[PDB]
Amino acid sequence: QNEGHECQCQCGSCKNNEQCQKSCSCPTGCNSDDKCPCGN
Ligand SMILES: [Ag+]
Ligand SMILES: [Ag+]
Ligand SMILES: [Ag+]
Ligand SMILES: [Ag+]
Ligand SMILES: [Ag+]
Ligand SMILES: [Ag+]
Ligand SMILES: [Ag+]
Repeated sequence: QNEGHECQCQCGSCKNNEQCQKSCSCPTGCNSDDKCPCGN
């Protein structure tokens, strides 16, 4: 759960919605839609 990064999801929810680009532990590799169970 390491989210000490800049939200680097290749989705549209992270690219724009800054509500989840705050502290998401997405291992700066998340590049799939059904691999983004992120909500923070
Ligand atoms: Ag993210
Ligand atoms: Ag995302
Ligand atoms: Ag995000
Ligand atoms: Ag997100
Ligand atoms: Ag995330
Ligand atoms: Ag993603
Ligand atoms: Ag993600």
